[PDB]
Amino acid sequence: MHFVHMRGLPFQANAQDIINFFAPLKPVRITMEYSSSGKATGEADVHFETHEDAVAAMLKDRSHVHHRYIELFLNSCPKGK
Repeated sequence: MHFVHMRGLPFQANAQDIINFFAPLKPVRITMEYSSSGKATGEADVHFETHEDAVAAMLKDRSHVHHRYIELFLNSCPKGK
């Protein structure tokens, strides 16, 4: 329903780094991607309680996690409903 896709996270980043990234917005669920070799890709799905929280979270676009800038993509209530 209401999630933000992340791209470009540092390899060493944890779910708590994702939580601090969107703070004070509190994700309800975090999903992290791993490659065929079991290594993190830097991509993650962050689920929010409401559409408004997922929309607010988008202001964090191009902000950083350590040295890496993060690319965000909104997956919440599209205009082609």
